[PDB]
Amino acid sequence: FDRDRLFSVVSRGVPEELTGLLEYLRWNSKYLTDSAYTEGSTGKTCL
Repeated sequence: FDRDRLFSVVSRGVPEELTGLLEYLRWNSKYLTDSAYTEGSTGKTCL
């Protein structure tokens, strides 16, 4: 469903707010290694 590979398509194209991102699936792995570090493919800050 919410693949972590999708980073430039979830909200970087259209200005809107949606849930189901980051910790939607495999929350343990994200907490272990993807704690705000894999966002934007480890770079390309969205803010």
